[PDB]
Amino acid sequence: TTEENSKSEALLDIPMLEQYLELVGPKLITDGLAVFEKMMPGYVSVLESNLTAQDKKGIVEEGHKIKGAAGSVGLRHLQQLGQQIQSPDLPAWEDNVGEWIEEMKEEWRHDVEVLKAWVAKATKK
Repeated sequence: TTEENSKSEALLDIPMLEQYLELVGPKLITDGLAVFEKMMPGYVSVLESNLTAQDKKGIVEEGHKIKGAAGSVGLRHLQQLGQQIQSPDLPAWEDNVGEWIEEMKEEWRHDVEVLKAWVAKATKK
């Protein structure tokens, strides 16, 4: 709705991130995210690895499993990508998946660095 640029709202949760900071602060967001940014590149690596072996069921599980975890740190962009990867049955999904995994990799990081700056900025007002 009259958004034009949702770079800071459609990639991560603004309220969920604001609240999380009102509870544990940047400790939980920085800690949880930390472990994620560490196994983020290793995860996608296995994702494409199974893709060649046609490991659908396996990929789907690692889809809502990883994208879901990151979503907890405010990464809703990835939490959604997987939420859809759980339907490897659509006649257009088996043909859009290629674009799904590609975009996820070249886009998930951005969503993170964004929620991060927010915390270091929403601290005051």
